[PDB]
Amino acid sequence: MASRILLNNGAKMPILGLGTWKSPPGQVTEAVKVAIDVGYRHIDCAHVYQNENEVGVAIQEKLREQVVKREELFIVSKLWCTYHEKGLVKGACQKTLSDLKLDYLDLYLIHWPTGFKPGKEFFPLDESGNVVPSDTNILDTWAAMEELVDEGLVKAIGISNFNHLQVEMILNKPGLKYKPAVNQIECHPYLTQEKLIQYCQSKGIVVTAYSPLGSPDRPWAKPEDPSLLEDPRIKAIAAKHNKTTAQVLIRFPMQRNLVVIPKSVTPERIAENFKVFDFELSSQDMTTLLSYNRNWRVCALLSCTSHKDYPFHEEF
Ligand SMILES: NC(=O)c1ccc[n+]([C@@H]2O[C@H](COP(=O)([O-])OP(=O)(O)OC[C@H]3O[C@@H](n4cnc5c(N)ncnc54)[C@H](OP(=O)(O)O)[C@@H]3O)[C@@H](O)[C@H]2O)c1
Ligand SMILES: O=C(O)CCc1ccc(-c2cccc([N+](=O)[O-])c2)s1
Repeated sequence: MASRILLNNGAKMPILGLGTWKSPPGQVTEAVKVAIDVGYRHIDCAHVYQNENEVGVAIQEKLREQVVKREELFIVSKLWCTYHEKGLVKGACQKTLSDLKLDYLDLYLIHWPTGFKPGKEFFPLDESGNVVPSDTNILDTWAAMEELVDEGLVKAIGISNFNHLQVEMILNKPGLKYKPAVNQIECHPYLTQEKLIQYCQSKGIVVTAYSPLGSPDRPWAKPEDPSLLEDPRIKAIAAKHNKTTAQVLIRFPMQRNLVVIPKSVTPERIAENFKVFDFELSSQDMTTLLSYNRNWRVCALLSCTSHKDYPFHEEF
């Protein structure tokens, strides 16, 4: 297992990164510092997480301390829905750069295919709780992303939560200048994504798997939900390999040629989650884990299900 994967922009991306959604701002600086100390070279960020300043403090300290060189880091962020208007994209990117204390991002993603009305609120609502859409075509948002590459603000651009038809729409964009480098999507044994993954990979788009542990700290968890970390079938595979269940859940996407971004603010878990380059799952293990698919999603919002670009009506 090599540590990086080659992107279609010619750059190499570390296959293991640290997630930061829900990482408390008064814990995430230490989390990122520890992560870098124990080997992480890829951090997954977003403006909507409201903690980029604090992530940036950690990155900057480790750069200043000469623990790692900037060229060795791979920092990812995402354009939030309320900034899909072409005239807002640069400012959104620059705010993220300022907070992260960087002069470029390695990868900048359209966070969701759904554009929302611009304003202070991240989810602008009408009086019934439907999100208020923007009419900016995603192809136009893509053109604005391409400009960021041409201005030196980002080395690569990509997409997140795009379904197969939406990926195809970008790939078929009239006058397309840069293909997406990455599609970042939810992926784990309960949402295995075979069709979408094969399609993206076939087009040279690298897939990043989010919520690989099933996001046990997600705000809307319910007792009746399935639980990857507690599934005795997965625990059994872990026990056989003398690894933790989390380690199996992280190794799984790695062996599908995916990038994976487990989140933790717990130092011992941050280290545990990185110790996944010293064992292999068999083909039988892989097929067994794939068999647990049930199309179960951590991330899908009722408020967006009527948006014309809602991604999860389509089979994939
Ligand atoms: N593009 C998108 O729309 C999108 C959507 C969702 C997520 N993401 C990205 O993907 C990242 C990962 O997804 P996620 O945050 O939803 O959930 P996740 O990585 O699947 O799971 C995070 C949860 O697992 C716990 N955990 C971590 N390591 C563990 C271990 N070794 N043993 C037991 N528990 C462990 C964490 O607890 P502690 O932190 O307390 O240690 C936390 O409660 C996000 O942080 C974000 O960067 C992107
Ligand atoms: O922000 C993160 O990375 C994780 C937190 C989220 C969970 C669901 C989100 C969402 C945003 C826009 C649209 C839709 N939609 O169409 O279903 C969903 S964001």
